[PDB]
Amino acid sequence: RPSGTYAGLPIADYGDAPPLSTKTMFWRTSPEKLPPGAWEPAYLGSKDERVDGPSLQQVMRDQLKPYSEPRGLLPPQEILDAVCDAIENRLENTLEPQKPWTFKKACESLDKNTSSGYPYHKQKSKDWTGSAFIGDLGDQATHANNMYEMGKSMRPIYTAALKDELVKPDKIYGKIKKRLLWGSDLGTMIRAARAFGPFCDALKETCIFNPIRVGMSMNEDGPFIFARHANFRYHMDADYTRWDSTQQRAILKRAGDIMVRLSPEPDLARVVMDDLLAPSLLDVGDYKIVVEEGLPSGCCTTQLNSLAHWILTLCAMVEVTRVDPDIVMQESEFSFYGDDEVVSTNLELDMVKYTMALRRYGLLPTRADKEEGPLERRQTLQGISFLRRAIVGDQFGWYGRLDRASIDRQLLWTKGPNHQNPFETLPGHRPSQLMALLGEAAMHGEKYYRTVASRVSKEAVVPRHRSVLRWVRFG
Repeated sequence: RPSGTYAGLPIADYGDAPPLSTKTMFWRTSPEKLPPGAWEPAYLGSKDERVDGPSLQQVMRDQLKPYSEPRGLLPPQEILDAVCDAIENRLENTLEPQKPWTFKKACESLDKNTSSGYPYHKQKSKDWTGSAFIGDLGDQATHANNMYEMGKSMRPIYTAALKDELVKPDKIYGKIKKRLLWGSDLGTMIRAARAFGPFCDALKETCIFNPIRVGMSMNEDGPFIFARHANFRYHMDADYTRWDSTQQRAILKRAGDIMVRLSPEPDLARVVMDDLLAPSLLDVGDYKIVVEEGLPSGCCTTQLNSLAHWILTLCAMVEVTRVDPDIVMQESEFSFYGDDEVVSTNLELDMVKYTMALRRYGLLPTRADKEEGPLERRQTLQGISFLRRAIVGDQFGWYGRLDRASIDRQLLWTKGPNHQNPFETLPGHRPSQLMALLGEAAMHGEKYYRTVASRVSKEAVVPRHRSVLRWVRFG
C-alpha cells in the first residue's frame, strides 16, 4: 500500500510491469564498420555493450520529470471558448456523420503485434482467433465492452516503456536519452476505439480539407496539401520540444469535448473520455505512479493531441492578431500531426508576441538555429518540414522530400527479431522497402540516386533515374 514520490510524482501502488526491454529490433544490413556520425538504435541499458551508462529505470526517471513541472497558463477564457466553438463548428460542417462502432470493429482495429498491457502484458495476437479475442484477452475485452455499453467508468492503467528506434549518436554516446512510451491496457483500447473510432474515420476522410493531417499519404496527398498552404503569404514551423509532457489537462479536456460532441454515442464516449483525462495511472515497474498532467501516449490519442495543438495554435494567433478564430481560419492553412505543425497565414502575425504567447501556455517552441528568440516566419514554403519530409516546390508543383540521411539509414538498418547487439547482421539475403527507397532517392537529382541504386544493386529490376521520378511524382 506504498507511498511517497517516484521521479517527482505521487506513488499510488506497487507496479506489475515486467522489466524494460534490453533488446533492439534493428539489425545492420552489412558487416562493414560504421562512421562515428551514424544513427544507431537507442540505449539498451546495463547490458548495452556500446557504452557503460546508467540503468534503464534511471533513463525513464529522467523522462518522467517534465510531468512534475508546473503547468503554463491557460489562454484567456473568452479566447479558449471562441476557439473551441470555431474548431468544432468547422468539424460539424465537414465531417460525414458515422455509424457507432461495434465490439467486432473495435477488436479488429487493434494492432495485434503489440502488448495488451495490464494485466496480462501479452502480445495481442496470442489470444486472437483472426476475428475475436479468446481466453484472457477475451475476458478483459468482454469486460471492458460491458462497462463501455453501461456507461460505467474504468481506470486506465498505462505501462511505461522506452522507444526502440534509431537515434543520432550523441543520444547514445553523450547524454543518454530514450523516448517514454505509454502502453494503454486492452480494456482501455477497446473502450477508446468504440468511443472514438468513428471520429477517427470521419477525420481521416477530411485530411485534405482539415488541418488534422492524420491519415494523409505523403505521395498522393502531399502536393495538394502543400499547394493549399502555398496560397498564403507567410509560413512557419514552431517545432516543439517536449510537447506531450507540457500539455495541460484543461486544454486536453476541451479537445475531448470536441471529440465527444462529434461522436455517434456521446454519452458513452463522455465516460471513456473522462476516464482518459482523469489523473493517469502509470506502471513504471516498481510502482504505479499518478500523473495528473500532460498527455498520455496511449491509445485515438494522436487525434486528441492534434486537436489540442489546433486549439493552442489558434489561441496564440487570436491573442496576438485579435482576429476572430473563424476568420483566422479563413486566412490561414494549418497542418497538424500531434506535435508536428505547418502554419501558413495571410495575417500580419507578430512573431515575438506569437512566441511569447506559446511559451506562456507552457509550450516550448524552438528556433531552427537553436538560439533563443522569437519564432521566424518566411515568405516561401520551401524550407519548412512536416512528417520528416522537406517541402520542395518545382515547375510541376509541391512535394515532400525525405532527406538523404533518412534514406541512408534505411539502407544501413533493417527490422528483425529482438536481439542484444545492434551490429549483428541478419543472415539471409526486403524488396517492398527497397522499392520505396529508390523512390525517395529519385527526388534528389542525378549524382545521389546513382550511388544509392548502386548500393541497392549490391544487395542480392532497377530502372533509370527519371523513369522512377515520374512514377513517384505523378502516375
